[PDB]
Amino acid sequence: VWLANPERYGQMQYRYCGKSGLRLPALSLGLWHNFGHVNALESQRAILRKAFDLGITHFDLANNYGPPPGSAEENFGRLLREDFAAYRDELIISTKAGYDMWPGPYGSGGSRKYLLASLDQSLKRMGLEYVDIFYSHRVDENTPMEETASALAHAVQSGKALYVGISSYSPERTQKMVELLREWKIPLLIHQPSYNLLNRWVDKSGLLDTLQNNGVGCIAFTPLAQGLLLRLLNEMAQQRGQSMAQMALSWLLKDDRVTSVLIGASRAEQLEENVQALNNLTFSTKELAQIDQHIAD
Amino acid sequence: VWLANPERYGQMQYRYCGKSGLRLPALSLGLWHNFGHVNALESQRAILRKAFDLGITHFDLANNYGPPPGSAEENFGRLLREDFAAYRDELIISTKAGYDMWPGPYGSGGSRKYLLASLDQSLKRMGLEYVDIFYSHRVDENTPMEETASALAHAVQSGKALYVGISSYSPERTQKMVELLREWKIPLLIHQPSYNLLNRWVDKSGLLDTLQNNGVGCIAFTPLAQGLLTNSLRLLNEMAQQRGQSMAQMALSWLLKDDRVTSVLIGASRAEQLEENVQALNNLTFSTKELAQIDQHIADGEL
Amino acid sequence: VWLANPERYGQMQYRYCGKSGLRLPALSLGLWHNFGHVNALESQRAILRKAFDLGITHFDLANNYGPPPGSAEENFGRLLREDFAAYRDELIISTKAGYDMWPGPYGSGGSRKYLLASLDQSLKRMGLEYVDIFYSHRVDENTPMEETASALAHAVQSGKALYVGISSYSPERTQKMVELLREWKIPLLIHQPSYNLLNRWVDKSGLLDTLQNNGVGCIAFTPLAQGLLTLTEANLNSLRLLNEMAQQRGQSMAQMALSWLLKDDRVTSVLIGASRAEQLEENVQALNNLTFSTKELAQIDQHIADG
Amino acid sequence: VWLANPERYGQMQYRYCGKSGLRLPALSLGLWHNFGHVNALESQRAILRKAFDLGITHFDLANNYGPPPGSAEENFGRLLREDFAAYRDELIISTKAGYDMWPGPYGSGGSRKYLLASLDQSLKRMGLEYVDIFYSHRVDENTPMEETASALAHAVQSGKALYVGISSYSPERTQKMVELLREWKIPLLIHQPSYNLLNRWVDKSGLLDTLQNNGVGCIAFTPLAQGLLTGANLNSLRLLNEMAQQRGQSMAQMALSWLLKDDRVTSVLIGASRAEQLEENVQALNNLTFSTKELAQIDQHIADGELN
Amino acid sequence: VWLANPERYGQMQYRYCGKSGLRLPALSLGLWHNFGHVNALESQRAILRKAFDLGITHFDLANNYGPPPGSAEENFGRLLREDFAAYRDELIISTKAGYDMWPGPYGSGGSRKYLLASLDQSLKRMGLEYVDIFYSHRVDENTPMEETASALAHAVQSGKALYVGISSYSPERTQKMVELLREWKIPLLIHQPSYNLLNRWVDKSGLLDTLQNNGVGCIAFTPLAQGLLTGLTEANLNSLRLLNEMAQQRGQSMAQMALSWLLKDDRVTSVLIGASRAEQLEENVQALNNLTFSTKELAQIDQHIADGELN
Amino acid sequence: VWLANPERYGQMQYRYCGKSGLRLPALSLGLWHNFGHVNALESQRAILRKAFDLGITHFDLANNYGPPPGSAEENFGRLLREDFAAYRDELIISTKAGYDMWPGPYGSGGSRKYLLASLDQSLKRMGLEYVDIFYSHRVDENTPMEETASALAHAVQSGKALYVGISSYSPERTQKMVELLREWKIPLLIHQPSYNLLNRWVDKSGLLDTLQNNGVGCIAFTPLAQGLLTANLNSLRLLNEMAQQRGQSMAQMALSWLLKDDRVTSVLIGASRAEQLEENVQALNNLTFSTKELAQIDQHIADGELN
Repeated sequence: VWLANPERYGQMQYRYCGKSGLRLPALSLGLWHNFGHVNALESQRAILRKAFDLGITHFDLANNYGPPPGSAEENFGRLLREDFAAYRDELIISTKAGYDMWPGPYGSGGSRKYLLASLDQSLKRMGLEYVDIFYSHRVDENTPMEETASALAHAVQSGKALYVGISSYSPERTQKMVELLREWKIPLLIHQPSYNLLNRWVDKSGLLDTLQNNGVGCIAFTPLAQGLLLRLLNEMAQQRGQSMAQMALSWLLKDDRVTSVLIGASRAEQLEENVQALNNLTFSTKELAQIDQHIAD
Repeated sequence: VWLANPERYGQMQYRYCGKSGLRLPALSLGLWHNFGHVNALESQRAILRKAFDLGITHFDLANNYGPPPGSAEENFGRLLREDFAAYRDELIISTKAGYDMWPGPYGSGGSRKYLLASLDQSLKRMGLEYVDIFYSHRVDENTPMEETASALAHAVQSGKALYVGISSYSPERTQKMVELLREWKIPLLIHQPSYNLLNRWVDKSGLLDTLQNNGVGCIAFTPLAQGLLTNSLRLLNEMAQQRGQSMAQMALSWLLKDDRVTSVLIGASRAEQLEENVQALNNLTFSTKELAQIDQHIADGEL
Repeated sequence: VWLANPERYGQMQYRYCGKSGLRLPALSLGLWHNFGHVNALESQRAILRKAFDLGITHFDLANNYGPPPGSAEENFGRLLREDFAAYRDELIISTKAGYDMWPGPYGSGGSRKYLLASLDQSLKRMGLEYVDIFYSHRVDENTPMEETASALAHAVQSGKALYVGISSYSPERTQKMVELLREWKIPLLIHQPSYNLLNRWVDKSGLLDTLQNNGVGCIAFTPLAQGLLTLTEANLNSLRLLNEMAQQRGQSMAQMALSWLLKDDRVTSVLIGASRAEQLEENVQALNNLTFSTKELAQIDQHIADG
Repeated sequence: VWLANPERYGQMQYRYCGKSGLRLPALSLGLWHNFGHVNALESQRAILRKAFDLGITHFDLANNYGPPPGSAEENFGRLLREDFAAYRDELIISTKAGYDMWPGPYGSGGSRKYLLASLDQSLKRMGLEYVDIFYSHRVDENTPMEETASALAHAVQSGKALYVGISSYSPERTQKMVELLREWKIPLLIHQPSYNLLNRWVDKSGLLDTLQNNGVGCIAFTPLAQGLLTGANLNSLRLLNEMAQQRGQSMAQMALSWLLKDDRVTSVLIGASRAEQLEENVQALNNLTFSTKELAQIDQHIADGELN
Repeated sequence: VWLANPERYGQMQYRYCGKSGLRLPALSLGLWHNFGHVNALESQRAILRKAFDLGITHFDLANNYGPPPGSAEENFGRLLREDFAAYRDELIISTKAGYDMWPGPYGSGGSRKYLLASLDQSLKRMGLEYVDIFYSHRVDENTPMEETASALAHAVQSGKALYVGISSYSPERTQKMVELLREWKIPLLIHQPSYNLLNRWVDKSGLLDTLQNNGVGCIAFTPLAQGLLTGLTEANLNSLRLLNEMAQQRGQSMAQMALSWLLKDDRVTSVLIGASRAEQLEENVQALNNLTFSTKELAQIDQHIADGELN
Repeated sequence: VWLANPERYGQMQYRYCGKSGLRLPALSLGLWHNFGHVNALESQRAILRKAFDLGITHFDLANNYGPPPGSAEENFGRLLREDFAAYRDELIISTKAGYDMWPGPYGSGGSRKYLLASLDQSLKRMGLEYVDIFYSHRVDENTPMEETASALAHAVQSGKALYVGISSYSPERTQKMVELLREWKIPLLIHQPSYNLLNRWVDKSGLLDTLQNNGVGCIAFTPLAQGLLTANLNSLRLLNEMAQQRGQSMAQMALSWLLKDDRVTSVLIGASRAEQLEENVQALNNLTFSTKELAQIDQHIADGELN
């Protein structure tokens, strides 16, 4: 029997996701790695408990997370049922479908067959009635976006997803998806792109403006560039009373354009450091220019 | 085994809720207080039985009613299943989500998350398939109304709420909510404002006109100003006495004086308190003189 | 174990219900009487089996049928489950809500509360997932039609009713209800008015035109004027003359009265009742002679006028 | 316990079904024959296993398939549950309602009563929550298309069909059905017409243009003309068989290849009474190209032998 | 919603059933007739409500009661569920298997097949988890008693019957049934013989002593001789008239005397009355107002039965 | 919907199974062959309907019947649910465990593991709460009989089998099994040995006396010697002539012979199509054999070395 920390909501900053009423924590936990059947459940248990104790109320999954595929969802579902029975309504749980999950022509992409069948498998694996957010995980150029949007819409209407999002869509396709979902009176909630100090396709392409103009939120995937977050950038971090990682997360969160950043963990202690990034979210024009200069150099 | 009074529909006055075909009793029972786990179930049982025996067919709950939060809904659900199995379809049951219910950022406000997760908790706690009326309990300035209205719409479409209402919304926001719900072919049924002799924001702001112009009903919350309507207060009590009424009765009769108010929400800690409040129906007429003197005493006492 | 007559679909005439694809039998069985807890179940059983054996595939109920109220539905549900498990998809089952069913302000009328709660009770009493036709049983002047039409719509969308109908609505209200149901992309299927030789409000008011112009079907309630078509001396004299006309046509009074309603494509079906199985055979023979001459029609009207 | 061939997706060609994202195998298995209670379940089992092992992911049923009616669905449901529990989401399963299924006025046609009741019976017989494609099996002149389309729409909304199709509708009726289904924000997925070398109403009537212009797919029913395209009239059939041989194909293979010659046909519906028949038909994919000359000579032999 | 009369337990006499702790009402309602699908449910409803309002807590069914067979149980199950939800644990419900119920060689008799399949059908029809009493309805000479007794035992062990009884078994077979049931640690609760003023095989055969000696109860079936003991050779008619006069001298109707006679001593646990309408029950319960008979009376009753050849 | 022949109980003879109250039909249908997944369900359906129409109320299965193993039980279960929902309680259904069913050391023999798990599989395959008779299908010399008897006992107590039997047990083991079951207050119901005109081990070994003395029934397996009873040739010809003199086919005489006295409760016939049943049940028309006839049958078997 497990009692969550009563102060869990005291430090975490929460941000409204676009124009919606849903507040995500500034740091969200992704289950991309470390939650498969190759990892011991006890490590996983400790991570989830700690995350929630730090006020991280958002846990981001996908059908194919593991390895093997589906195992993150299964393990999460088990821990949910053992430790979080009394807390599910305090959690925002996402899953996704779009990458290779199972073999053959219905196990990948953006068809209504794949998306609705996969959502059903995801719900079964996790032991849920609905996910809070269901995503199309990537663009499928061979499925009309009408079909994808309409599958997402069915997910909402049937009560299997409270809200929907998209991941790794260009600005043009994001804009079309906003429009198609509006034909069903569904606002696109959120976009999940890969975005970090070293990879600014999001700024450069104008995706952040498309998101803001449509009131869609943004949650940054691989905010630490998969480990890379040179010596000079670390010195700048130290001058701010931050580790490199903390500065990198603080940088994404410096302004209201990013809703949240997706961190990962293989053990509980790694989470504490990352949430401290909230202690210092301000950057001077000078600092920003010097950061850009070191990256260019 | 409990048999409800067969004359229960003989004395209560029922009023159409706005333009709708749903008739609320002129007095409705709110479970704001006295239905928590801090109160004995047997007292609670007597109150519900009596309420229904007097023709009060409407019972108004909210997720956070208790204490502790949710307990009113749990206790109501238990009494419903023991004493009202055969009578549920004679009852109008409401609940609501908007105030602090559970901790964290999804436990409060007007988001689709909170409202739909709360309606599910409420339905479970009460052992119901659906509520007759589901409310947004208050304005959330940080949630777009589109999201709130659309959560309410989902509740109706999925068969979890027969009708929907709002509580403590300004005339402007009420008007927008009527419009947004109309986009889903759902008429807003009812508005629940706090309204009593001492608190007329409802008249002054023009909310009653907005309601009437949109065919939305109105049910007064805290019609007795939380006890105050049980020097200027003494004078008002004297006016009540001249009418053959307690202060409480006059205060209820005043809200019901005209067709603008659909119902008033009374509470009770014991059965006998209900009979007195329903007598307010015996004298619902006020002269222009009486109304002017009531207002004058409120001015003079700075109430 | 009970095996329906394999020739059951060989004689009955079926008519498309307005512009819809649903065919009703020209005679349907109403459970208004004789199916309550005051009547023996075995008599009930024999009636239903016989009705279906004659090709009558439509059974028309209402929440308050009995007595006591609900009992027709309960009994029907029981007989459905014992004798008709394999035949339910060959039946059209209707129920209704609108008259006094249970006490208090939610037990009557046309509110969403009453209609949806009552459909649920009806489905539970009858042991069904859905009825084929759900009706608003009468006009409620105090409920906006928007609310009633929208309850009917919910019934269809939620899978509790395949189709919807109304009963005893004026031509104007019928027309509005068609329009409101069209806002939900639902066509009104059928109207059930009281209509027989002696009661032509339906013709006179222009309800039949409204129905035809909107492609809504029509099913005649009390087609035998509650017995009269089976009181002063002038009344009795005219009834005797009508009976003689029936005889000249090789028909009983009842048969002529049913044939008359069915003489043209304006009436989809007529609602017969029965307290015993043998009463059904005679009524379905009405189909043998559905033609009336201009002269015959004029003489019928004349005897009704004279009496 | 049965493990499907791991190379099953290596040889089969899949085609996008109209403008949709759903890819059907170029060859699909129809259960029109050989899956009734008159046929032994073991033969049936072998056929389904082999079909899937060859990459045929689409199995096409209808309420009345058997004999007796409903039995193909029952038998398929039983095999699905024994051999395909782990594979259902790799399958596209269709059924249909429109021909005579059960007696009386609700057991046939295009009414909402018939279609929704029949879909429920089909789902129960097959042990499924939903079919991937639900069809109206043919035109009913006496039911307004609004009613039919709206039943199909309910099927999708209620989660009993992922997609919907029609079978043996004229171009005009197909076009109207596309429009009516679009009022519910449902795109028509697919049209199933009877089409083969000897029966070209599809080409002649312009149905193929209607389909393409609306992004609807096409799956050819009776692609082998119920045997005639397998090994005066007889003289022309012999000459067509010789053309097949010159292409390194059996008659059957050429007949299937011909339907698949261009991107207009999404799939062809083959049948089988035993497993070995399937292998030959999928080899049709080895040669899908026809010259203008070849096409003209095929047509000529058909004209000369009056094979229309 | 239906509230049973709160005074229902004030007037009825209850008697311990043999040596057991189960008290049956002196008058029990049998559903042999008037509870079939050939009778209106509303009449049935009124009878049950009234019966219980009079303190009659025991309702005696059989698989084949109707007509048609099974319909009493079905109708009873419906009324139980509508009007007696809150009261089931205040009722003793019996059913039975032994006469022709369904066709073929398993639909009759005393075999384990028939009895256990029938009990399951009876429970399903009535919507019950268990009956309070399950009976073998009659002797089957072709089934060994070991088999019948063991089926009854299974019924108890499996929780489908609280207690078991037999109907219309001779004293010898009753005695063997007591012994066989004792091998399973089950006491035979009750015996249901046909017994009334005109049919005394029970007394004559010594069944009542076998019952008493084994602590088994006794409930009389057809206590009114199917109408004869209420309102044919001359001798018959004359004697029946004289018996009616004796009833009148006691301030009783014939029916009441007939019931009072069976209940005259502690040997008979209960008598099984029937009813086609609610008012018939009240009169029968008044029998309890006069249960005493003098030796002289008993002799004069016997004499009139002898003189009128009423056996 | 299928209505069984109402005269089904008019011709069949039923016999009490030993000292028990259970009456088996004189001919029972074994599902050893023709009910596997290799056979068409429609043929199977016809056979079961016809059997029951002829008053054959007993259907004898085993876990391994098919092929493939289990399929007879699955097919039977499906036909039971479609055509016999109303008739289950008019049927006696047996299954068995003892031969090779599934691989490994728990898939064969007489252990408690194998027997109880198999009964659970058989019940699941057939869609039943219980079988009427559960058999140990053969002797297992390596399981103590105490274990086997106790598994059978558990089957009865837990309500999964109404009665129990054994198949192909010697008289001495049969006797021990009667004793072991008696320790649980369970009477052995029935023994199923192979027995026919050509194979009399049952008589010779004294099994029929052991059965009778313990009140256990007997049901003959392979009563037609797997076809042979439909030098050697010369004797078979003479036996056929004797059959003809009796107005019987060879098969009929062979079945009539087994049934000639009260020693045999029933015989197990099989069918690949419905018409084969009618002939076999006619064997009941002539169940009497003179001493002379019996002596001549024995003589022809001796002369032809048909043992």
